[PDB]
Amino acid sequence: SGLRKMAQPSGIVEPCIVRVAYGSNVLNGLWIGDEVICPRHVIASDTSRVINYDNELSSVRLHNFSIAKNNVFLGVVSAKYKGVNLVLKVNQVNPNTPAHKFKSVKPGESFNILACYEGCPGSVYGVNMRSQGTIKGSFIAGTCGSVGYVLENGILYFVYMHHLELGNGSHVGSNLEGEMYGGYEDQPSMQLEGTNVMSSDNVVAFLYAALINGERWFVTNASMSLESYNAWAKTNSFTEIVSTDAFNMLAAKTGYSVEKLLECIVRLNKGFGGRTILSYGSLCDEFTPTEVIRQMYGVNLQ
Amino acid sequence: SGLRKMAQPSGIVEPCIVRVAYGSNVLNGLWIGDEVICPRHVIASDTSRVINYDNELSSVRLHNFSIAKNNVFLGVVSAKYKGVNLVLKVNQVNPNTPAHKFKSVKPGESFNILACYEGCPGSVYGVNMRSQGTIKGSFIAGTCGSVGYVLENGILYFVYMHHLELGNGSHVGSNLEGEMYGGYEDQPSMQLEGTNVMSSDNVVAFLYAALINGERWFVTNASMSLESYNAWAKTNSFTEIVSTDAFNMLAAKTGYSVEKLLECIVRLNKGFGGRTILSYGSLCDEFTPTEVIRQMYGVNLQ
Ligand SMILES: *C(=N)[C@H](C[C@@H]1CCNC1=O)NC(=O)[C@@H]1C[C@@H](C(F)(F)F)CN1C(=O)[C@@H](NC(=O)OC)C(C)(C)C
Ligand SMILES: *C(=N)[C@H](C[C@@H]1CCNC1=O)NC(=O)[C@@H]1C[C@@H](C(F)(F)F)CN1C(=O)[C@@H](NC(=O)OC)C(C)(C)C
Repeated sequence: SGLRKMAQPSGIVEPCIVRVAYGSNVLNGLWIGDEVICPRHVIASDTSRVINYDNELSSVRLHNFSIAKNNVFLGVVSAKYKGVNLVLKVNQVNPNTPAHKFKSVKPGESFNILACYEGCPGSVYGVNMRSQGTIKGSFIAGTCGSVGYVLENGILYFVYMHHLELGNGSHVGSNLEGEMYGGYEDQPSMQLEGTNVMSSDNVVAFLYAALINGERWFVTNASMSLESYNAWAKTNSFTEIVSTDAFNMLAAKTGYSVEKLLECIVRLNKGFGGRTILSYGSLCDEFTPTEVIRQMYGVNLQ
Repeated sequence: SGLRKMAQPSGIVEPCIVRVAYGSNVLNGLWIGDEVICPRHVIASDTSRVINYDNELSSVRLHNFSIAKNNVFLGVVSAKYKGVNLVLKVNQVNPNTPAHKFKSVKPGESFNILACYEGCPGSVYGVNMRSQGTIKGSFIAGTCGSVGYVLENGILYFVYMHHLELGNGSHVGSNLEGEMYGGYEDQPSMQLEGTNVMSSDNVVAFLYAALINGERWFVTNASMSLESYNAWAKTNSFTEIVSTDAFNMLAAKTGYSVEKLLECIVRLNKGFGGRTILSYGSLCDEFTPTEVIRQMYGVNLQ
């Protein structure tokens, strides 16, 4: 029993983290093959005013880079922008490059953050991509370049590189192609996050987890069609459910239909009445159906 | 900005996990050197009735063990009890044995759980040892033998191996010397957990983190001495603060004294009144002062 936000093991990613320093800036880079990827703003001369990245790459001095992993320093051969990321060809192939692919995470999907501090892997935790392309993590100075990843059907996927934090505390990053999530820009300009839309798929899985544990106070006999629930969701800042097929095992083992839980959401969306579901005071959308299944009946851990 | 329960990177521990099966029981073992450690109840024939471990070790058939790591199967040479743990001498040294030590965590101290499912490392997350020697994690069938660890001053410490779950959902394990935390017995008896005592040191760190992030609704002009709070905490299931010299840094740069936060605890212990601190609905004692400092000003990462 028990539900906890988790991260997939990080051992495969740790050997790819390097310290990247340029001028007075220090952050992290991803060393895979003969290439080091890091946020391009590390070569910006002043991150307090608008940045002319064209005029930063053209004045860059390759010898002024300092890339290191445990007293092993790499020389930069060439530098180019891949989106908002610098792609640095280095003079040494990473001997510990794992088999890997690249992909982007979508709203509601969970992935792992390897929080790195000035080149030192420090912690690992699970996160969830929000509707506006942001995550609510724990990033501070020197953690840019921290990598996000997911393991699926035994394949490492690099899906996130940290770039900045918005004024409201939300954390913005990019994919490994340099496309910033949510369309945000790596500039010190005032940028706003829209209304957050809660993942209905994850809230259903969250309620399934409570039932599996033994918490049943919020359930009744009432049900609601995915069509009636989707109509409400479009006006209550909730996503629309595309299928119940992802909840087949949960429904089979609990004996509760997705529609019965769709009704619990609209009813519980008005207030838990001082009550609690798995120690949470309101609806939680941080656990995906896969995350719940992995913890309750350790199946398909990747 | 941001506070999230995190785990230290697990790459150093992952290569020590093996699948241990005996008869119909399947769980995890820690393969370090020429020895594999796992909960001794893996040789129990019936885990629904009292177990005579003396008569189980005497009837044990070493060849009935199945220990494997990928395509590497290990042969058991000898077996002995170290407390509640089975110590199995094997015919092969783990080539990836890391430098390590063993120690026990104390109440209020945090550590990392590498959740393994029948020999497959599946996830990693942080936990906090409670006063009664239990943790509130997420363990299910087949996760016994999952190991807890901490990285301190560049030293890997093995500090936990999971054994069982109590009727109230609390999770029980032992250190690697075989001493069950909290004094529980590795028997299917209906054992009881006493009143949980909140770690005052960790709740203070939690409030410091909230202030650093930007929350202040809970702040008043009042403060409370450490003698007055300690007297209040002997009767409200909170630990006694022995010294404020663990928060000098947090108090110095937040501009709030421990005494102010001690008053916030006594008042907030009666309910947040619908409000939330860092998204929590009640006082949280799961973050140690060190954990907070690590996330707010990345220092002492190990
Ligand atoms: C990378 N190490 C930091 C991470 C940042 C520090 C505090 N909280 C965090 O997560 N990233 C940055 O410093 C970027 C780099 C600059 C720019 F994005 F290229 F312009 C500015 N950065 C910011 O994060 C700023 N945020 C912002 O620009 O909002 C538009 C702040 C938060 C002011 C550092
Ligand atoms: C190991 N894989 C499991 C983990 C267990 C499964 C469900 N929740 C968990 O954490 N551990 C066990 O099955 C032990 C082994 C037996 C014994 F401890 F040796 F007696 C029984 N176990 C239990 O966990 C039981 N709990 C218990 O004994 O209370 C003291 C339950 C969960 C009732 C099987």
